[PDB]
Amino acid sequence: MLLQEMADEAGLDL
Amino acid sequence: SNMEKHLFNLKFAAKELSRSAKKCDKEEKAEKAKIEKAIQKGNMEVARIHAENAIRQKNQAVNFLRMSARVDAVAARVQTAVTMGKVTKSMAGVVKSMD
Amino acid sequence: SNMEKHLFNLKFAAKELSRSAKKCDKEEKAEKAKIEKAIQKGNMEVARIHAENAIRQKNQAVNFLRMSARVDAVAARVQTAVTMGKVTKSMAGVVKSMDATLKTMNLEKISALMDKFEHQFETLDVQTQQMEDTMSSTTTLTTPQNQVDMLLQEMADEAGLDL
Amino acid sequence: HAENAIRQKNQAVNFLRMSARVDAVAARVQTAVTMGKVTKSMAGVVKSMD
Amino acid sequence: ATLKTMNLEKISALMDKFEHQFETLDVQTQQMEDTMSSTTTLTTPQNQVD
Repeated sequence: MLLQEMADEAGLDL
Repeated sequence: SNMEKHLFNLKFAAKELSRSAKKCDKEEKAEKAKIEKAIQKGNMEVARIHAENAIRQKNQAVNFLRMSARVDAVAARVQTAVTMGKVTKSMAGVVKSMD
Repeated sequence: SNMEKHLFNLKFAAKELSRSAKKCDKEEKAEKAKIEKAIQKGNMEVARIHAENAIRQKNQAVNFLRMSARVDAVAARVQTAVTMGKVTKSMAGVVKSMDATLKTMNLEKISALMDKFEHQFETLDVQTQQMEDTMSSTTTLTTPQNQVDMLLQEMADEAGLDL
Repeated sequence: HAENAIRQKNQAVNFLRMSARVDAVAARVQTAVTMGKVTKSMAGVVKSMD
Repeated sequence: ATLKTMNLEKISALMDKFEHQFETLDVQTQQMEDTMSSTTTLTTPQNQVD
């Protein structure tokens, strides 16, 4: 969840 | 009295827990920052590591908050008891005088 | 305590790991730079070498980060334990003090004091009622009710109210 | 923090109740003391008038 | 060393104590409340307060 959140914040996908 | 020393001890403990929670929070913020700075460069493992660190810090902050709250409740009960004791003293004096 | 010395040791270790990771990162940047500067001149092997170096530095940085994180978790658990110990100390002190207090004071004393207070206040209320009755019986001639009623009506009309 | 606030409110209420009761008691005591002064003055007046 | 010094049975005993002492204290406070409320009844009618 945190990774998804921070990736959305930065603007990238994993 | 032992009551006063223990009250001081409890206040110190509560302040220490608050400060520890604050440190954990600052550390969480710093870790999240570093996560951003690392992912911006293409680091997954560093991100995972810092995220684990932040989770640990959050859990520990929560635990410290719970413990601090419980200690605060206890200290409050103690203050209540001490006040009641002062009251009982005053009342016994009044009893003597009025008798 | 050994706890404090070990905490200092752990903090030193974490800082050292962070600094080592920083050094590895700077070295990776420098190696990538040199790779660029060499390839710009037509060097393959130098590029391969520096790339291997950068990979090594990255792997080592990652390992240091993992180890540092684990050490941080351990240190955090230790701090938790120490705080809990302080708490246990304070609580044991409170136990001693409160046991002392409960041994000194009890509830039967409170009940006796309150029953007394009730009886004394009842006697005082009786005395005050007696005083009221006596002092009212004494003062009866020099305050008729008709004069008081007339004055009250007069002053209420003056003020502008009714009773 | 909400639990803390509730505790503080409850404790404030209890302190207010206890303070009010103590105030009532002190007021009764002042009444008694004033009545005692009055009784003294009155006994003096009794002596003098007798 | 710490675990050899301190154990869990001590913690449980301390907490059981704390519970009993706080229960006794709650009882004492309830008794005080009841007594001090029984004393203060005449000089606060409910109609006047309402």
